[PDB]
Amino acid sequence: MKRAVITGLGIVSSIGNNQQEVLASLREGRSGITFSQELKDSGMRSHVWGNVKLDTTGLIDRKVVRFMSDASIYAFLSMEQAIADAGLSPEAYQNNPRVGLIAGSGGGSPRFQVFGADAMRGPRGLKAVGPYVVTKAMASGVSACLATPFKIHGVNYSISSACATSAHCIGNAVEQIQLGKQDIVFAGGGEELCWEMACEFDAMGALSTKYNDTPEKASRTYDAHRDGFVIAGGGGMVVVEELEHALARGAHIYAEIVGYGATSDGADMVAPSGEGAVRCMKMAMHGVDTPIDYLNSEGTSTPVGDVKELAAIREVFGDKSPAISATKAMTGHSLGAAGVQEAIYSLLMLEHGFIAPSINIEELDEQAAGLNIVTETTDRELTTVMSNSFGFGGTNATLVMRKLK
Amino acid sequence: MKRAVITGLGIVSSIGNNQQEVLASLREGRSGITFSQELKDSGMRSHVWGNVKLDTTGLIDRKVVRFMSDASIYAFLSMEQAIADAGLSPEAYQNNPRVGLIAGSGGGSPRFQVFGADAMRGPRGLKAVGPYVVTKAMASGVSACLATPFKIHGVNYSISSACATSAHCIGNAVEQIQLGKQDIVFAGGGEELCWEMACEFDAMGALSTKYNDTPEKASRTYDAHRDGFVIAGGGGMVVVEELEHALARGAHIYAEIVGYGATSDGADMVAPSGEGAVRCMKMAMHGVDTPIDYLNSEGTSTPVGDVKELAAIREVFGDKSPAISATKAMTGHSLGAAGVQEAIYSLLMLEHGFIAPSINIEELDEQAAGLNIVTETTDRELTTVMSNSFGFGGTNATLVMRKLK
Ligand SMILES: *C(=O)CCCCCCCCCCC
Ligand SMILES: *C(=O)CCCCCCCCCCC
Ligand SMILES: [N+]
Repeated sequence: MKRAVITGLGIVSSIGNNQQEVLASLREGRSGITFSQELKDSGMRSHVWGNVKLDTTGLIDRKVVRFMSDASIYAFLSMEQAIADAGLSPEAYQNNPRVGLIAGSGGGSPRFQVFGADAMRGPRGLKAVGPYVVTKAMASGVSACLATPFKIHGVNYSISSACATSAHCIGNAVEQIQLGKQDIVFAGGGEELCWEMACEFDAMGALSTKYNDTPEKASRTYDAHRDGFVIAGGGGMVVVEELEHALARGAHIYAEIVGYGATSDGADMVAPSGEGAVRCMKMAMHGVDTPIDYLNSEGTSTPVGDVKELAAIREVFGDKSPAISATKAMTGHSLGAAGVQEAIYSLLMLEHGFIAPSINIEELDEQAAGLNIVTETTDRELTTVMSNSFGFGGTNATLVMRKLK
Repeated sequence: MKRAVITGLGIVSSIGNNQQEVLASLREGRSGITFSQELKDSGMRSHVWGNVKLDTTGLIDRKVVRFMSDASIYAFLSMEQAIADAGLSPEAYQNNPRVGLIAGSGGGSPRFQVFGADAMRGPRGLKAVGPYVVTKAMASGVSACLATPFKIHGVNYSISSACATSAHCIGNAVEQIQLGKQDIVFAGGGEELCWEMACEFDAMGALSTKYNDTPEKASRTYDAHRDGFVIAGGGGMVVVEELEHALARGAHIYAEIVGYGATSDGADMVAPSGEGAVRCMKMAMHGVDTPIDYLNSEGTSTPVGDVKELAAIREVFGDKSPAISATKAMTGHSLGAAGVQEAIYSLLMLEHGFIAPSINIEELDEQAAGLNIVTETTDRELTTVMSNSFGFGGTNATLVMRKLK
């Protein structure tokens, strides 16, 4: 069937507002985590986060941004970048039935859902709520707020799957190409950063709380003293395009998506089973006869999660353990946006020939012994890379990207 | 490619807690709309809704329901019904890599999102919030909360697209079968009903507010005196299965999904363009050699929406107009769950050979000129039915179902 390639990327993350800033951060192992007075003032135990360092004010037309929440704003800016990077003119992707968009978020906008409820209970009621809360709070906000302004005429919807969200968006975009239904599909996601959402994770003990005095060291995937993930926000978008279509217009191709896995654990609501991830990676590797040169793990920096994933990796590769690094150690967990941002970090490593370090490992977990966990920036000619995304509800997604000749 | 059929269904709506109660309501043209003290007390102008009349207490095991919000609860009950109706047992669908689930909601859980923030802001903080809010508030709540307890091992994620949500879930399930990736996929969705979410629509002016004294007459699609939709809650689930697999086990087949359309308006954020709807219906009709006998339109019961759809239908069919009925006139708008519930209402009409009536039409709109709008339960031998679902962000979905030869 049809082949799908990535011809453009865009990103707004805690470690950079474009692919160049991100490239630099990755090579330097630079942390994007900072102290958050907002989280502390909210009464949380976790006082750190991967915030987007950028004032989005005035970057989007007023009549457009009025319907958007932060998730949508980050994704929108990422898409603008992706379009430019892919070299697509308005006439090339706009008002085109064969051009679609699949992008989502993990929780829509808790901030605006809370805003509406707070306003409604106030002295003004409906007048305080305003007529723009629905498009900001609905789960499809990220896709609705981008499809409309970018004049998308093809597929238009969001895939939501907790922390695997934007990973499934990319995979579904590949499926549209494979089914011959679309020539181009913009795929990615976004996630806002706020105490309204973060506190829920702290209430279940999922966030790091013992490193508030040293923010850049809180996220420490694979470290014996890890104590939870560091929440983050941001966005990402990639241009998934049919191969022949990309070649015909002389598009720059980062890589082909040669493998996409999507499975379910059918076990625990918030803890990974490991068994599902094994099937997910194996599914993504079906027909891929080239070895995996680098694996961008889920590496949440949680006690149980990091362990279950290393076990799954051992089962899949055994004595064929590939190089591994967890970028979340420096970026934090952007939840719904993690999938696309991590695929982008992987594409950058593949494009520039290097492996980003898995930082903050002062004492390697005993269950990670024997694995090839890269802890220092290492230059290397990569050809095939893998990126895993796992979320609550036992949802698993894996993407395999490979350079073209 | 492979063919997909519906071998089972389950539903929990304002007009019935199962397919029998729904069938009884559709035949009688009974309304599920009632006066809501909750909405009135919140300060809203709309005082009516299509609530689920069912005491869900004790219907789901304690350990499982503790992670669920109302949208998940409704979808869960619908899935239990669908499994039994399909004649499937644990040994056949559990722990099976070729059995998946695609189901979502329009906005996760505004109630628990607000509950979390309210609790956190209280003197107890994190202790008051509890450790179960994430799975209740996240957008993928519906898929996560069903795939886990039902031990699903295949595909697992939610698709969100506002009022087209559950319609795209079904379409995506069909795609999994066509790609040969799954033999069975449970598809559908659910949506909670609460002022927290309802007030956002009211502040938007999208809800009916001139018939609070006569609830059952508030939702009046195509009526010249319509003034917005009536919000509703509920769930729905259908079993999408590969044809040979279904025939091999001697399953009961309601109909085959012979058409699926998914397009984008790329125009207005909250108003339909019509142009997108035309392309969507045409896409679903492509290849169908049989004419459309019945059409379960979107019929939101809104001034602009109704007009735009009628025009689109007129553009697609023209003189050869099929029987048209807007079930939302009696059920209300269940948003994220509207797609699957309407697909179900249509399957029941096709299964029981009859057309549901479009109630509350005291004065037909000028736009519905040369169109066959059924306003009374009519017995007919339907063969091919169509259902349209449109949502904010200009997202369109259309499903075409036909009896198996
Ligand atoms: C990743 O799997 C962890 C869960 C992320 C879900 C997306 C964010 C939902 C938060 C909603 C408010 C509690
Ligand atoms: C249908 O298109 C109208 C919009 C429905 C959006 C999904 C329902 C939830 C909206 C946000 C609630 C906080
Ligand atoms: N990853």
